[PDB]
Amino acid sequence: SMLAELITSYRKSAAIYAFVDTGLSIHFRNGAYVDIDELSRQCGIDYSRLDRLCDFLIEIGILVNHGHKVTLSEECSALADPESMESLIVKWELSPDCWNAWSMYPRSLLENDGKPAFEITHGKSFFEHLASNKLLKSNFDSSMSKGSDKIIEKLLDIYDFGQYNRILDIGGGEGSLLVKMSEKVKGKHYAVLDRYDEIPVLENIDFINGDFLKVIPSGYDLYILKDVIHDWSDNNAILILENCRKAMDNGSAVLLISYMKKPQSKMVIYLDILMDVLFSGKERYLTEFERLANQAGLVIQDVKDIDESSSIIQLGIK
Amino acid sequence: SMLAELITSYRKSAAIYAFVDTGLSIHFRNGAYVDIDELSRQCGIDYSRLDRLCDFLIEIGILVNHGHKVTLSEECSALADPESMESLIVKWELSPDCWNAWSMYPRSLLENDGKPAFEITHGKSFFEHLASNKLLKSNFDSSMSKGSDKIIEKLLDIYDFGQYNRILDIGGGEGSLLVKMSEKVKGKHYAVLDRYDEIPVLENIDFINGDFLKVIPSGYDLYILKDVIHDWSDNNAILILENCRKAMDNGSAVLLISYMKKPQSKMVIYLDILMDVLFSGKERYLTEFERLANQAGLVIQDVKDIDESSSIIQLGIK
Ligand SMILES: Nc1ncnc2c1ncn2[C@@H]1O[C@H](CSCC[C@H](N)C(=O)O)[C@@H](O)[C@H]1O
Ligand SMILES: Nc1ncnc2c1ncn2[C@@H]1O[C@H](CSCC[C@H](N)C(=O)O)[C@@H](O)[C@H]1O
Repeated sequence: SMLAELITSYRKSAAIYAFVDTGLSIHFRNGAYVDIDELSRQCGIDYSRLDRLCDFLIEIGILVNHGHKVTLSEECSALADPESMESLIVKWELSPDCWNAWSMYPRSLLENDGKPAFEITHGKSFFEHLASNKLLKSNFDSSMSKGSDKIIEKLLDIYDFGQYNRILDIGGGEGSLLVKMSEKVKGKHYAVLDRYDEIPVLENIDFINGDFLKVIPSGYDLYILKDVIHDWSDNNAILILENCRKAMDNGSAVLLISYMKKPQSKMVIYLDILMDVLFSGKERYLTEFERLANQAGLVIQDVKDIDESSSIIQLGIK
Repeated sequence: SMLAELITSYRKSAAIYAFVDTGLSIHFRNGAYVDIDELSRQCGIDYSRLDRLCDFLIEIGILVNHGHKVTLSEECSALADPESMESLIVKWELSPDCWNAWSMYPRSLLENDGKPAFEITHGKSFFEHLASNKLLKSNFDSSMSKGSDKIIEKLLDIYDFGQYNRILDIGGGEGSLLVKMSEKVKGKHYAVLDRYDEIPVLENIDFINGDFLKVIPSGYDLYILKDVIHDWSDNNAILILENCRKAMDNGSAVLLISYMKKPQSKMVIYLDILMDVLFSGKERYLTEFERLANQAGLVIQDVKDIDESSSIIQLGIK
C-alpha cells in the first residue's frame, strides 16, 4: 500500500548509508560488473548478509541485476565516487549524529522552547557539534564545496561579479565559491568570514576567524550570504543583515544566494523539515526575505532565479 | 533526481512518526476537515512549525489541502485510528529505540560478530529490551495481535485446525492467534509458550513460561511457530525445530506460519533488512526452510499459501 511504502521509506536511506559508509560503493565505479562473492571477501562482510543488502539495493533501483553480476545504475553512479556531493551528503546527513536527531523531532514540536531536535539529542547546536567532531565537519564542509561547484557557472552567467573590487563571503566555509569565482573574475580582493579554530590559508583568497552574529568587517563592495540565512530564526537572520548594514557604505551591495519557498516547491519543502530538525532554520518566501531585509534597514534592488527552487537577491541601504 | 529522492526517503517516515506520536493524527478521524490554527492550539505546537510539517505531509500525499483546511487522504486513513495495525507499527518501528538502531547497521555489517545493529545500540536483544520497556512492548504486542486478526480467517480456510485436540503456540506472546482460533474452533486444549515476567490469565487458555531454545513441552498434537523462525540465525532456527522434534511423537505436526522469500518479492526483501537490523534474523526461501527442517530431523508434509508473501508449512518427524 501507499501507507506501508511511506512508513518503510527510511530503510532505503539506511541501506544507501551502509552501501557508502562500509566502502562497498567504491567497487562499483566506472560501471564495473561486480561479483558479490568477491565483494564479500574484499570488504570483509558475511556473504549472506551482503547478498541480502544487494537484493534490497536491486529492488529500490540503486543496483541492477545482470544475472550473475550486479552494477550501480547510471542515475546513482555518484555513490561510487567518495568525493561526490551525494556520497559526502550521505556520510554526514545519514550518520548517527544527524540520523538519531530525527528521533527527537516530535519532542522538539511539543517542547515550545527554542531547541531543535539536534540540540535535544547532543546538548549543542549543529555547528557547535561540528567543532568537536572533525570527520563530520569535513564531510559537511566538503559536500557544501561540491554544492557550490554545481551552480557557480550559472551564477557567473546570470550575475556580474566583475563590477565589485572587494568581495566578502559571510559564512563561506572552505571558501570554494570564491576560489571558483577567481578562475573567471580576476584582479579582485577575495575574503571569506567563518568560525575557524585553525584559519585556512589559500593565496588569491584571504580568510577571517569571525562571528557574523556580533560584527561583520566593513570596507567591502559586495557581501555574499550563500545558504546562511536559512540556518537561522527571523531574529538571528535580521541580526546578520543588521550587522551587514552597519559594515556597509552606500554603493556597496549584499547578495543572498538562497533556496526560495514557493507553492508546491517539492525539493524546498523536503529541505525545510531538515532545517527545522538540524539547524532550527527554515526555507522562506521572497515576501519573508523582503521583510527581514526591511527590518534590518536594507531594500531588495533585484531578484534573479538560478533554479525553479533557488534565487539571488541583491540588497542595498535606504 | 531519483538518487536525491532515495537519500531523503527517511524524512517521509520521520514525518509520519511525528504526525502520530505528537497526537496530531487523532484530529483527522472520519475524514474530518481540520483548521491548522485550531490544531496548533489544541496540540500545543507552534503554528509556523506545524504549518511547515503539514506542507511536507501534503507533498508526500498523507494530507490533502481543501482551500484553508486539510484532511487525511483516504489511502492513509489508518493513521487517524491509534489501534490500526499501521498506527501501532509506526509507534514501535519508528520509535527512538528502533529508529536509532539503523545508525549502527554499517558497523554491524563490518564487525561480523553476529550482533545486530539493535544489540550494538542498546547492549541487549530486541526482546530483552522489550522486557525493560513497557510502552514499546505494549505497542509491539498490540501490532502483533492486529497481524493475527487480519489473517486468522485465511488460516482457518486453508488449514484444518479441528483435527488437532492439543494445540501449543510457541512464541505466541499475547495469545491473540489462539484466542481468535477459539471463537471458530472450540473444545480444544489451547496453550501458549513465551517469556513472561507475569503469566497472562484467560483461564481456558493455558499460558506457560519457558525458553524454546532449551525445551518445548511434550504431549501436543500441533506445535505452531508464527513469525518466530525469521527472528533467528540458521543454527538457532535448527535448535528450535530440534526442540520441537524431541517434544513430538509420531502423528503430531509443526506448523510454520511465516513470510516466504521469492525472486523479486518486494515486501519480504524490505522486511528481510529490518530482521537483520532489529532481530539478527532473516526471511528464507522454501528450499532454505527445507534444509533447516532436514537438519532438525523433520520433513515438509504440506505447504499452503496465505497470500503473495506469506505461507503455512506443515513439518513432520522423519
Ligand atoms: N556565528 C557564525 N559566524 C560565522 N560563520 C558561521 C557562524 N555560524 C555558522 N557559520 C558558518 O556558516 C556556514 C553555513 S553553511 C553554508 C556555507 C556556504 N555559504 C555554502 O554555500 O556552502 C558554515 O560554514 C558555518 O560554520
Ligand atoms: N528464547 C525464547 N523463548 C521463548 N519465547 C521467545 C524466545 N525468544 C523470543 N521469544 C518470543 O518469540 C516471539 C516472537 S514475535 C511473534 C509473536 C507471535 N507469535 C505473533 O506472531 O503474534 C515473541 O513473543 C518473543 O517474546
